[PDB]
Amino acid sequence: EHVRRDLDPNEVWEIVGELGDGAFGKVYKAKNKETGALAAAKVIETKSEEELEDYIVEIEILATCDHPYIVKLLGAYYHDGKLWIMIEFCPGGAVDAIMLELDRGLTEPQIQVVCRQMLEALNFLHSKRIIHRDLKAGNVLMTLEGDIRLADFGVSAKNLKTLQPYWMAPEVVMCETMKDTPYDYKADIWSLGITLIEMAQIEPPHHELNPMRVLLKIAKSDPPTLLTPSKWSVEFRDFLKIALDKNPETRPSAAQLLEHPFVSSITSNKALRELVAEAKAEVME
Amino acid sequence: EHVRRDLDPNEVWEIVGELGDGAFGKVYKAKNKETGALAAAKVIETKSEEELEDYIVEIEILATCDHPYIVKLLGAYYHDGKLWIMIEFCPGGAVDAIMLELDRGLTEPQIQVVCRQMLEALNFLHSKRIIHRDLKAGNVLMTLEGDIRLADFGVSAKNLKTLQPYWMAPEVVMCETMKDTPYDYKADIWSLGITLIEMAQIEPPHHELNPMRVLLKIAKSDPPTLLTPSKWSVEFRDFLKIALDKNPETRPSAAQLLEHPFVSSITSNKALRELVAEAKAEVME
Ligand SMILES: COc1cc2c(Nc3cc(Cl)c(OC)c(Cl)c3)c(C#N)cnc2cc1OCCCN1CCN(C)CC1
Ligand SMILES: COc1cc2c(Nc3cc(Cl)c(OC)c(Cl)c3)c(C#N)cnc2cc1OCCCN1CCN(C)CC1
Repeated sequence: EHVRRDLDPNEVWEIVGELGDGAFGKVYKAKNKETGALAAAKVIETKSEEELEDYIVEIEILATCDHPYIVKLLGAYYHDGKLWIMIEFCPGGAVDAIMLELDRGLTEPQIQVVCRQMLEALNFLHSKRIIHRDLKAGNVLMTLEGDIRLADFGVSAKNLKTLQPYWMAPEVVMCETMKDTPYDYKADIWSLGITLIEMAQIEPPHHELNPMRVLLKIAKSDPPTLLTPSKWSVEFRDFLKIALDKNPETRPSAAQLLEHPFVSSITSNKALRELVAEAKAEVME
Repeated sequence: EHVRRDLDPNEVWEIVGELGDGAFGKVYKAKNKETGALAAAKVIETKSEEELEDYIVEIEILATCDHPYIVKLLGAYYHDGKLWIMIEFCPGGAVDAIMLELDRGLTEPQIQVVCRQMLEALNFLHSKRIIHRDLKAGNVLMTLEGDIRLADFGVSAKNLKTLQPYWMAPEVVMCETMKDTPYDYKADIWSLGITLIEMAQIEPPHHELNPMRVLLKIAKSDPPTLLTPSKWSVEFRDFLKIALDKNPETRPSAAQLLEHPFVSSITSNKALRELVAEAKAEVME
């Protein structure tokens, strides 16, 4: 559909180094042999047919998700058993790594730009009926111009690949409705709210617990709130109050949240350009 | 694992006719060339690798589910592209077809034997961690001795084949718990209760509605009850009251239901032997 097999990628791309290692795999730094353009790349060795079929769905998601605030697909290739996925290199890297490099959380004006830009990307995702299912500061990348790029549509590809009655139990009926409209997309909205807390406090709620307890803690605990409400505005506190609704039916869409005072007046990305400048200067220290 | 490829099935089995047609496929009547034993069979033409992989899981479920009240696997074969699945022929056929042949529901003593035998089979299924996910009168078959055989582990095979975190939405957390112990097995208990109503009234609750409305009707309606409570015992009414608990956490297991007065005193299958005799005599009319 979008994977070019007729053209050899080594006749248009050159690997310049390794960006990241671990978990899902190695990420390489690549440059265009013609235009000189930079791309973050994955040269995945097709082990199983299932693993290959999963990455194709990811490429098809990446190819339709042509939006200012979503990572840009600069090409997908398949030659000599190796699958090449070229994505526009995001110089600032991930927001969680910036917080780690600067040893601090994001300021409220910085969170407001992230939030406003994510809400724009999620509204586009809902229009195309794509659920990200993996929002976190680690999947929000930075450009030098102060704009975010929503990354890693892997969990999205898997939950869409696996997707593609009188005696039914109500809990089964319910889980067939959380895997259907108008609930399935509301998950990313809760995740957005957790990502906002994570950017304000560096760590997500319930980080003090081992990951086994977390699932039961999200199920039984009341919606998470900001540790010091005096350190943040009433608008931020009210944004999380409505976005972190445990009931997905009452929880608003990304379109309804764009009307909230916490993001509606944001006309500049200056706060994030200032964040990227501070992180670059911190590297030289 | 259990599919014999080295031996040709046509050197041990002979097809004697067609039992059923439509939906999932054709079911053939077969006889043993050596012992003369009768088997209901499926000679499925392997179209896709996924369809073939799905039926293998079904055969592996059938092979471990060696129990008096579950259909018996008399062999699985694969030769010249055709997959043969041999199951012990259940002479009385399905309970829903018996109700249709006799133009009536099952009597309460007949329901009590079905219930007691299903609760025995489900208790064995829970011990082996297998969820049927498709209980209905159409999947309860009869022998001439008045015993049931729980059939069609197709939906079980699919929901097990497809089966084989701080930012997660609570509804996603919940659906990851309905696809996990101690909730995932409680679904078959609700289904059992619907099957009991279906055997008492010929039709399952909400049959008057088109199948699109049914999912929302199970979600929003109160637990179903028997149409005429004066026609049934207090024990039957109380059995459905506790088994058809919308909350899967409070809903009992098949082990706890075996202690209920509606099934605990059942020591004979006479009522079902009498049902099979009446259906055979009705055919001659
Ligand atoms: C961390 O490596 C980077 C990964 C990036 C990336 N990942 C990615 C993910 C996946 Cl799942 C893919 O496969 C579908 C593909 Cl093909 C690429 C995309 C995307 N998308 C875009 N741009 C990236 C840019 C990066 O480097 C910039 C960090 C510079 N830096 C180094 C340390 N320091 C001193 C300051 C900050
Ligand atoms: C309706 O055909 C029958 C299907 C049966 C059956 N299905 C089945 C399902 C599946 Cl999903 C399979 O594939 C995994 C396989 Cl291989 C077989 C199993 C099983 N299991 C066992 N025994 C059966 C017996 C039957 O015939 C008895 C009905 C006689 N009768 C005819 C009309 N009448 C005048 C009085 C009643």
